Amino acid sequence: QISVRGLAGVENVTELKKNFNRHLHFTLVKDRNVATPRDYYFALAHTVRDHLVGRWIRTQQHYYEKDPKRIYYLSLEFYMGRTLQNTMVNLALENACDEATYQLGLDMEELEEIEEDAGLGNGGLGRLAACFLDSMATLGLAAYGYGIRYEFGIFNQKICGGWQMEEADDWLRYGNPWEKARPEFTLPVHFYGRVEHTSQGAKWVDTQVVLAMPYDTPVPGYRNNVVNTMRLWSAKAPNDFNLNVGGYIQAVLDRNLAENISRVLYPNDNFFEGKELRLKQEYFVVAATLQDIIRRFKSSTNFDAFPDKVAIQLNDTHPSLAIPELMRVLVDLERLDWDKAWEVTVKTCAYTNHTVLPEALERWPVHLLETLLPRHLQIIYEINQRFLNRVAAAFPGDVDRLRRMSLVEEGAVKRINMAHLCIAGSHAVNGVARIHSEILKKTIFKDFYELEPHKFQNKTNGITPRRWLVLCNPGLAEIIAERIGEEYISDLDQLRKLLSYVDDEAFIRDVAKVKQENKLKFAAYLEREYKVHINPNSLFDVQVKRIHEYKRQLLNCLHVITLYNRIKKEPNKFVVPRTVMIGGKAAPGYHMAKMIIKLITAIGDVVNHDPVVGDRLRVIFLENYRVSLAEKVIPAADLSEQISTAGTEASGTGNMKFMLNGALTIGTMDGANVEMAEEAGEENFFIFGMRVEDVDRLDQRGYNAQEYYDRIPELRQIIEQLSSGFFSPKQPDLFKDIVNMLMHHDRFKVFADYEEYVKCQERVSALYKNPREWTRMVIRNIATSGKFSSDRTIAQYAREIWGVEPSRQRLPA
Ligand SMILES: O=C(Nc1cccc2ccccc12)C(=O)N[C@@H]1O[C@H](CO)[C@@H](O)[C@H](O)[C@H]1O
Repeated sequence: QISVRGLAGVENVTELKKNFNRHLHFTLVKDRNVATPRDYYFALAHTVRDHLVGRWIRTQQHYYEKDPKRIYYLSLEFYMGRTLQNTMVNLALENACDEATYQLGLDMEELEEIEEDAGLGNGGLGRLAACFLDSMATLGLAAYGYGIRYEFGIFNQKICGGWQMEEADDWLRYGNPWEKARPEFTLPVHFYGRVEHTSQGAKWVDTQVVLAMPYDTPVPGYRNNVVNTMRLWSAKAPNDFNLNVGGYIQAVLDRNLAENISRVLYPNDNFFEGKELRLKQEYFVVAATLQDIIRRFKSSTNFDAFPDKVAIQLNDTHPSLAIPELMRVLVDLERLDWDKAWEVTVKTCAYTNHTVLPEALERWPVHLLETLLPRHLQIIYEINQRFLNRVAAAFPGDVDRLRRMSLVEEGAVKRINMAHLCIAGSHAVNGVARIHSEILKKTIFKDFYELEPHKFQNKTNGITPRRWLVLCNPGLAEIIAERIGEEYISDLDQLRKLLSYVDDEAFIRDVAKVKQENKLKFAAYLEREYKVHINPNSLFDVQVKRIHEYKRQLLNCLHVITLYNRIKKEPNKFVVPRTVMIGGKAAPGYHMAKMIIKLITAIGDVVNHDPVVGDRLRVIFLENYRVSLAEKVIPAADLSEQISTAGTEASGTGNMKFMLNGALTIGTMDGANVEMAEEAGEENFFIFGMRVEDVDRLDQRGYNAQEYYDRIPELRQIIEQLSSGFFSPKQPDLFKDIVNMLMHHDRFKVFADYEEYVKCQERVSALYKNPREWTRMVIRNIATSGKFSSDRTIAQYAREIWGVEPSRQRLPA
C-alpha cells in the first residue's frame, strides 16, 4: 500500500504464506478449522522470527571475529512494548507480510493487537533503554542490553468507580516467541554468608546460591542486517535447595523463595523504597551480568585491556553494585592489586542520572548490605576512605565537604549513597538534558564537579524514529518520504528539508489530512474498545505520562475546570471545542497520585454529562497507558502537555514523541522542552510559567499559595468547588487532601503557574481557529525534531563516553 513499508514481491509473499502455514501446522499443532486469531498471530510471529535468525547468528559471529569493544547497557528496566511490527519495519517485511496475510484471508493489524506489551519498565527510564537498544543496533554497535526477565511487568491499570485498581501483568501466559532460553549459560549468584580473611586475601563464604538463567531477545537494527542481543536473567533455585515427606515437600515448595527475585517489577516511579527484595534484584542482575561480561572478555588474563574491550553503562544507580562487584572479582578472585583494579573499574564504568528529586536517590541502609552483601560493604568502605583522602588532599581543612561527599551517610540509620558511589567509580557522569546536566553541576553534585569537572557531561535524551514515527504513524512517514525520500528514518536531521515546504499548499493539506485520519482512527478506537464517544473535530489536548505531583496533572485539572466554569458562565459564547485526555499509572502506594486519578474521573463525570456543555468539552481518562497505547494516542494528538514545575523533569521523552508526530507543545522551560523550543524557535512553542530561576526566588521568599487564592477569583471558585463537594456530591469532603496539599504543602507550586498557564491555553485555542497557521507551526516543529533522535544521543555516548565509532554500513544478509 504505502512505500516506506517495503516491497511485496511475488517470491517473498509466496515464501511467507507457506512458512505461515508450516508454523500453523507444525509449530502450533492446528489447522485452519480450529485456529483462533491468537494462533494466527503466533504463526506470523514465528514466520517473522525466522528472518531474524540468520542475521542474529551472523551478527554475533561477526563480533567474535572482529572483536570490537563491547557496550553493556545495564538496566533494571527495558520498556519494550510489542515486537512484531517493529521487527517487520526493521527487516522491511511489513508490506510483504500485509500482502501474505491478506491472501490467507487475515487482517495483519488485528493480529498485531493480540501481542502483549513486554511491559518490563515503569516509564521514561525504561523506555529510554528500549529506544537505546534500537539505536545501538541501527548504528552497528556491539551492544548488549542486560536486565531481569520479570514474570510480571508493570501492572495492568483498571479504573473502577474512578479508582485505579492494579492487576498482575501476566504477559508470559501464552508464551513469548521472541525470547530464546539459554539454560546452558546459567550462572550462580551469591547472597548472605560472611567474610573470611586468610593469609592471601578475603574470602566470601557460607553463601546462599541462586541461579541466573539467561533469555536472549533479538534487537534488529534498521535495515542494516545487524541483530544485537538483549539478555534478561531469570532466577532459579539450585536442585539441592532446602534439601520426612512434609519436610521434603516443603523444601521443594520453598524453591519459590529463591525464584521470587525475578517475579515482579517494582512499580514505584520517582520514589525510593529500601526493600530487601529490590536490593536482591539489583545485585542479581549485576552479578550475573559481570560474570558473563568477564567470561566473554576472557574468550577473546591481562585486565589492562579490559577497559579497551568493555564499556558498562549504568542506567541510573539501580545497577550501581557493578562497581564494588567488579572490584570484588578483580581483587578477591583475579588477585589484582587494589589500585590497578580501581583504575580498570573507573575506566570501564559510566553513570547516567535521571532525576534530581531527593526522595528518588537510592540510599541503602548499611545493616541491609551488611547482612546481604557483607563483602561489598567492606569494599564500599574502602572505596569511601580512599575517595575522602583525595577530597581532603584537594580541599584541606574543609570538613563539611568531607561529610557532604561521603558515600556513607551518618544518621539515625547509616546509609550508602549509591549516586556518590557511582560518581566515584565512573569515568563519566551524564545528565539527560542540558538544563538537567547543568543543575547536576550547580546543585546536587556540585562538590563532585569541583573535584572532577572532566567527569561531568550532557547527553540529551532521544526517541527512536522507527517505533515513534514509521511504526505508529505510517501516514505521516509516507507524505514526508514523498517529498524528501526515505533516508531520514536513520538520519532524522534530514527533516530540516521540510522547512522549504512550510508554504507548500499540498504539504499543508497532507499534514493536516494525516492528523485528521489519526484522530478519526483513535476516536473509533475509543468507541469500539471502551464505548466512549468523542468529537473528532475538537482539539485533542493530551497529557500522558506516569502520575506524579511534579508532572502537575493537577494544573491541567485546574485549567479544565476553568474552561467548564467559563462555559457555564457564558453558555452561548463560542469556545474552541476540546477533548482533554489524561492518562497514566499511579504507583500502587502513592495516595496523592491515586487521588489525582479519582479527581480526573470525577471532573469527567460532571463535565461529560452537562447538557449545556455539549460536545464542546470532554474529559477522558486514558486507562492503562503503556507503550502500545502511546503508539495510538500520540499520532492523534494536537496539543502536547509538558507542564512540570521548572527544574523537576530531568528530560522527558514523551515530549519528543509528540513533537515528531505533529502535535504542538504547551510547556514550561523544563528538561528537554528548553532544547525543543530552541530547535523549533520559541515562537513555534507555547511556553509559559516560572523558569528555574523564578522557582529559586520563590523558595528563598517562601511559597505562599494563599496569596494566589486571595488574588485570583477564578482560582478561588475552583478551590471552593473542590472543597464544597461539587465534584463529589455524595462524598463532599472526598478531595480534602488535594485542597489541603495545594493550599499548605505544594512542593510544586501549582498555583504559581496557573495564570500564565490559562492565558497561554487561550493562545493555543486562538491558533487552532486558524487551521492553515496551526499546520504551518506543526511543520516547523516536525522539521526541527531531528536532534531528538536517539541515534544522535547514542552516537554522542559512543564518541564521548564509550570510545567507539558508530557505523551505518550493512552486514551481508
Ligand atoms: O528516575 C526515574 N524513575 C525512578 C525514580 C526513583 C525510583 C525508581 C525506581 C524504579 C524505577 C524508576 C525509578 C525516572 O523515570 N526518570 C526519568 O528518566 C527519563 C529518561 O532519562 C527522563 O526523560 C525523565 O525526565 C525522568 O523523570
